[PDB]
Amino acid sequence: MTDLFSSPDHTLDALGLRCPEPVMMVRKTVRNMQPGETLLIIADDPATTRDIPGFCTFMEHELVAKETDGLPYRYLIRKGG
Repeated sequence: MTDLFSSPDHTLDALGLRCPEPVMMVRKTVRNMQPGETLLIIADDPATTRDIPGFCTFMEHELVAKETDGLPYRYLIRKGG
C-alpha cells in the first residue's frame, strides 16, 4: 500500500462538519480545484465518510486514498473529470 495522502494540493476539515457542510466544502474546493490535482479531507462526522466522497464521485472526481482506521476519517480526492 503506497501513501497517496502525500502533500495534497488542497485540504478540507470536516471534523465537526456534517452533510451537507462537508460535502459542501469539497464542492467549493472542487470549484477551485483543477483536474490532475489532489485534496485531502478529514471528517469526524459519520455522514461525511459517506456523503463527502459520494459527492466527489458524482462530480467526476476521484477518491485518491480513503482513511477509516478510526475517526476522524480521511479521504484524498484527486480533482478531475
